[PDB]
Amino acid sequence: LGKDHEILRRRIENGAKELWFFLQSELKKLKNLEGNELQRHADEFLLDLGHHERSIMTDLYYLSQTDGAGDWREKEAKDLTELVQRRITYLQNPKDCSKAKKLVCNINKGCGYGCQLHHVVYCFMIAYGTQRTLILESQNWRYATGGWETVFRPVSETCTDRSGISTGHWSGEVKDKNVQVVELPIVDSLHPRPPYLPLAVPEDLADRLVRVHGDPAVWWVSQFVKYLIRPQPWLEKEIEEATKKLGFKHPVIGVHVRRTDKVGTEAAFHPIEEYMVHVEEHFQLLARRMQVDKKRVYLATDDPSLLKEAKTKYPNYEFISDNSISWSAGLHNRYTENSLRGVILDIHFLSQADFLVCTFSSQVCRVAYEIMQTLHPDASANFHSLDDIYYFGGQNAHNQIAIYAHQPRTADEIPMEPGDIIGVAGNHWDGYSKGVNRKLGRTGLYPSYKVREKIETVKYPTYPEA
Amino acid sequence: LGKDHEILRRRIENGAKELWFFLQSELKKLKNLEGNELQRHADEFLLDLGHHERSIMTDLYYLSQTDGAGDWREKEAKDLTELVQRRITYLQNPKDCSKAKKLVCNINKGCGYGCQLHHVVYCFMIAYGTQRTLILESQNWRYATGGWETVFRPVSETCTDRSGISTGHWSGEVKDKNVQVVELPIVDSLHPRPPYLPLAVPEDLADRLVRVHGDPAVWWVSQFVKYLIRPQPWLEKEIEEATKKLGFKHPVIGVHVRRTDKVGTEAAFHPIEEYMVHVEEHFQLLARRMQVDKKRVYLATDDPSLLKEAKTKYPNYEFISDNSISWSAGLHNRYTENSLRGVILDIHFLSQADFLVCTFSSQVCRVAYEIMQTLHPDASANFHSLDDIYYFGGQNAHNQIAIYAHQPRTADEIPMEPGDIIGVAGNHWDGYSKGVNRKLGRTGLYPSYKVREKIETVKYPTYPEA
Ligand SMILES: *[C@@H]1O[C@H](CO)[C@@H](O[C@@H]2O[C@H](CO)[C@@H](O[C@@H]3O[C@H](CO[C@H]4O[C@H](CO)[C@@H](O)[C@H](O)[C@@H]4O[C@@H]4O[C@H](CO)[C@@H](O)[C@H](O)[C@H]4NC(C)=O)[C@@H](O)[C@H](O[C@H]4O[C@H](CO)[C@@H](O[C@@H]5O[C@H](CO)[C@@H](O)[C@H](O)[C@H]5NC(C)=O)[C@H](O)[C@@H]4O[C@@H]4O[C@H](CO)[C@@H](O)[C@H](O)[C@H]4NC(C)=O)[C@@H]3O)[C@H](O)[C@H]2NC(C)=O)[C@H](O)[C@H]1NC(C)=O
Ligand SMILES: *[C@@H]1O[C@H](CO)[C@@H](O[C@@H]2O[C@H](CO)[C@@H](O[C@@H]3O[C@H](CO[C@H]4O[C@H](CO)[C@@H](O)[C@H](O)[C@@H]4O[C@@H]4O[C@H](CO)[C@@H](O)[C@H](O)[C@H]4NC(C)=O)[C@@H](O)[C@H](O[C@H]4O[C@H](CO)[C@@H](O[C@@H]5O[C@H](CO)[C@@H](O)[C@H](O)[C@H]5NC(C)=O)[C@H](O)[C@@H]4O[C@@H]4O[C@H](CO)[C@@H](O)[C@H](O)[C@H]4NC(C)=O)[C@@H]3O)[C@H](O)[C@H]2NC(C)=O)[C@H](O)[C@H]1NC(C)=O
Ligand SMILES: Nc1nc2c(ncn2[C@@H]2O[C@H](COP(=O)(O)OP(=O)(O)O)[C@@H](O)[C@H]2O)c(=O)[nH]1
Ligand SMILES: Nc1nc2c(ncn2[C@@H]2O[C@H](COP(=O)(O)OP(=O)(O)O)[C@@H](O)[C@H]2O)c(=O)[nH]1
Ligand SMILES: [Cl-]
Ligand SMILES: [Cl-]
Ligand SMILES: [Cl-]
Ligand SMILES: [Cl-]
Ligand SMILES: [Cl-]
Ligand SMILES: [Cl-]
Ligand SMILES: [Cl-]
Ligand SMILES: [Cl-]
Ligand SMILES: [Cl-]
Ligand SMILES: [Cl-]
Ligand SMILES: [Cl-]
Ligand SMILES: [Cl-]
Ligand SMILES: [Cl-]
Repeated sequence: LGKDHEILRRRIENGAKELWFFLQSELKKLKNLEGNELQRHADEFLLDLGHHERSIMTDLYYLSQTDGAGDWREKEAKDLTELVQRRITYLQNPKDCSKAKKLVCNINKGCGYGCQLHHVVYCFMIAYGTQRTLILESQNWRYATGGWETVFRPVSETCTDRSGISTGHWSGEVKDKNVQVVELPIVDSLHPRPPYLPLAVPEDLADRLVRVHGDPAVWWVSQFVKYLIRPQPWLEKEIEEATKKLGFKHPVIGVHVRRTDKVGTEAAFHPIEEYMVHVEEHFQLLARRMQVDKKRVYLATDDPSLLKEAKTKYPNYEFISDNSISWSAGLHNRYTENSLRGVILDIHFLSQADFLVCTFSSQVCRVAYEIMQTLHPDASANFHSLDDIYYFGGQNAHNQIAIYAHQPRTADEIPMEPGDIIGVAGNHWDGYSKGVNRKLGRTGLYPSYKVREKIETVKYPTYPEA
Repeated sequence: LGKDHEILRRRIENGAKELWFFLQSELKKLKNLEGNELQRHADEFLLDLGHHERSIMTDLYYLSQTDGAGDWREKEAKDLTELVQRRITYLQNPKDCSKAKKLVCNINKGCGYGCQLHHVVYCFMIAYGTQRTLILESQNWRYATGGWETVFRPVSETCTDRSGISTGHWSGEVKDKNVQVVELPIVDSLHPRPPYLPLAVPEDLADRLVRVHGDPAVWWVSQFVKYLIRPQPWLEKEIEEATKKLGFKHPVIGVHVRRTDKVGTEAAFHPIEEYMVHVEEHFQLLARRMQVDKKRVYLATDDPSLLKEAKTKYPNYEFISDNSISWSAGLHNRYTENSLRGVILDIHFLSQADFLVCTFSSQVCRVAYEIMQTLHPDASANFHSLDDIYYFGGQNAHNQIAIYAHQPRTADEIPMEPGDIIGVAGNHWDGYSKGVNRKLGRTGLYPSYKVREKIETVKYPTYPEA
């Protein structure tokens, strides 16, 4: 038993004890206040609580690294990623391409870059589940009509040709067992749905994944994102060079302010301050554990006016941004190679930051977060997102299990019993989530701490030949 | 690296994260309320916060046990105490008692039983440090003119006689190096002071103790209490008998309400309710982890009126008490053998409880708390005390170290910089403590979480011969 482990655990315990003593002390005081004195005092309370909370959180972090837990998790995360990448590659490069089973995916989904990247990921996962080599057709890709190889390495070295002795539009893994080439539709109209979808992870990796990663769902998705966006030689140079021209050095917090056409239709408008509170709050967290010389925010946005506004409102922050990329993402010029390379770099630097603040309603941010999973052992927690929790457009039902019972205080809350299964609609980031208790078919709010994430598994192939 | 360990660590992180989301949300709501509506809501807040916090504490308890941490901690705590007991016994039992170095301690200090026991502990500790066998003179003991052996086995089987070729009153370990038998005075007039006092622990055990125990000072003191209170056969039988007759079964929470003469001069009067909140809060905690069939409180008091009052106010709690022991402790009849038997038994059952609630200003509670240390691996946190932090009457300076800087918000607070040394006067159990910042010599309040306990060591002998 390790001595730092025990000292840390004991300080995390006592930190909560003093936080609770303090909570009681100051709430009893607040009950007897009014007006300006109540607001002054409640605001000071929150300041003090913030620093308290950040000290507990910092101690928990150290606990996560002590006793070589840091070394081990990294080692084990590396071995897992190498294994899945070895299996994906093995699958993607059959010896005999004319005689290989194939899954044909077409990149031209009527949406944006991240929505399309995710369509190729969803295709890729099903190809991995069905043991079919992925044939990505990318001619006339609206962003770069040259095709996928304009920016990224092709998904296969040996098998890029979609030909075979029998081809058919998908109809089930059972029905298609002897169709050589299967054309796969977008998840929005897939029928029947195979088991090889998010957020389920492979049965065979699941135990190892839970030991290491806080959200094995995102980790599994990220494995295909990683392989896909393997970059062309010139793109690797463009990214490396742009890293130099921009002042991009860690410690940096990545921020994605998505506006333009998303507002109103798929997500809300959020002011810059709504993002920057988490940025400052999480620089404060970082500063408790390392030296923070200047507070750098990498700012990815499609509002070109934002950069000037942000710099004036936050004069202590160095803002790293490529405002001309921001202009390139405006709609009049959005679907062009110049813009595509723009969003690929913005997403890159987002994924590379130490922490991410954004809206998970955007496919752009979600990909940044997915790519982030591949650059650390467990980067599952590295975001204070503003609206949706994580999801994979097309996933199966996202379920939780209640672990503590809850009795509804108002009519807007649902009751929970331990074991009850709750499908979550979202987290409100106020201590409550919204969801349906499937047992009683009632929808409402429940205290977010009272549920446990239900990890789902699938019997995927294990490709032992790699 | 362990899987239950990692799931647990992440839920403590996530549970604390949701607690902060909740704290921010509901405090912002409170800022805009008035009077009765503010009070309704603030009280509901506190109710919810309690259960949130108790869930975090429960996961922290479980983390304390996973990966066999529990099993190992017990074994190591067992090995330590067996070693210290083997060393004390060796010292107390020379082969030639006529030629042994001896330290003469006199039990009849002008105070009560616990204060006298603690005087004998201080003598024992100094005798251990100087390698002198403890000769405990106890005739005319105010509690039992029969002597120490009225209740307890003698502190030595071979060496109980105080004779030697040179005897003298203490004058320092260096000056007395060749006086065979040294008479030790009460700590109140010990001069010079030797290094062998609380709250310092032996140099060689300090690393092993910190791996195991949350308050190594108490663990070291309890080691001597343990050796001291080995009871005579009738008393051992009396304890077993009273255990059956009172119906003492775990889960039981010990409560010690000290009143009579202690009020006004040495401590405050506290209503039964001030104790019973911590009792319920902690049965609520226990109930989160085990079955609580009946809520048992063991009640030690010198107020014989309390038992009837308590039973009436708390009709859900089974009160295990010996009201006549409460009567035997009354002022007019306190210093007799039957009374001494009362307090010894009251202290026994207190130490035996799953948790202790009391005033540490009373030596009676402190002795129970010290004895409690020898019945569990780390039982240092098993109290929600009502005034003083733990201390040993006569001790050296109790120092903490500031670990996070603090700037004083009002005039009652002291400033701290990390590394600053804080002499602690006590904890207010409201999130603040009182103390002196020695570097700048200022006295005041500081947030209790911003300090770290300063463990002090002393080079004690190691008695290789056992
Ligand atoms: C055409 O273009 C687009 C690309 O731009 C292509 O991409 C698709 O675009 C949409 C929009 O982004 C994506 O839909 C989103 O899905 C989110 C995930 O939903 C699934 O999982 C959820 C939890 O993680 C769970 O809540 C859902 O039940 C759902 O899970 C489904 O479950 C089934 C089993 O039960 C499975 O079999 C299904 O497969 C599975 N479904 C999916 C999608 O896989 C979802 O959370 C998100 O909803 C939020 O945002 C909605 C706005 O789009 C909002 O709608 C508003 O609702 C309110 C009241 O309900 C109403 O007053 C208002 O007027 C509505 N606004 C509009 C315009 O509809 C939702 O209510 C919901 O709100 C969120 O609520 C939570 C909790 O309160 C908050 O924490 C949060 O703040 C809040 N979010 C926001 C920002 O408002 C949304 O539906 C889709 O995933 C994506 N698809 C793909 C495949 O990538 C599209 O594919 C292109 N089409 C074609 C033909 O190619
Ligand atoms: C006669 O019989 C008695 C048996 O009872 C024998 O035993 C002695 O009994 C007394 C009282 O029962 C014990 O006194 C207590 O000492 C506690 C420890 O003091 C040491 O450690 C402190 C930090 O923990 C440190 O700050 C102290 O100065 C001291 O540390 C010293 O350090 C020195 C180096 O600088 C060393 O060289 C010394 O060796 C070492 N000294 C000692 C004493 O060991 C102490 O915590 C405790 O103080 C609290 O309780 C007081 C009441 O007893 C309370 O008094 C009030 O003071 C305010 C202003 O200060 C005054 O206006 C008011 O009138 C007083 N009110 C009352 C109720 O009387 C103190 O304020 C203090 O308050 C505590 O404050 C914190 C935070 O503010 C709260 O969390 C807490 O609730 C609160 N406590 C209470 C109960 O209110 C007390 O002084 C004594 O230790 C013990 N000595 C021994 C050696 O056994 C005695 O031996 C017999 N004598 C003879 C002739 O045989
Ligand atoms: N370079 C850049 N482009 C963006 C940004 N936000 C949106 N875009 C552009 O808008 C498209 C958004 O489409 P999509 O990937 O489907 O994400 P979503 O509409 O926000 O859910 C991206 O592919 C980019 O062309 C940004 O922050 N930086
Ligand atoms: N049996 C019994 N005796 C008590 C109790 N509380 C106080 N006394 C008596 O009062 C004495 C108080 O002396 P002491 O040990 O110095 O404790 P203190 O005065 O509270 O610090 C005890 O030793 C007992 O004689 C109690 O709960 N049970
Ligand atoms: Cl092959
Ligand atoms: Cl299928
Ligand atoms: Cl760097
Ligand atoms: Cl600023
Ligand atoms: Cl499960
Ligand atoms: Cl399956
Ligand atoms: Cl395990
Ligand atoms: Cl040992
Ligand atoms: Cl000897
Ligand atoms: Cl007397
Ligand atoms: Cl000395
Ligand atoms: Cl006997
Ligand atoms: Cl029992």
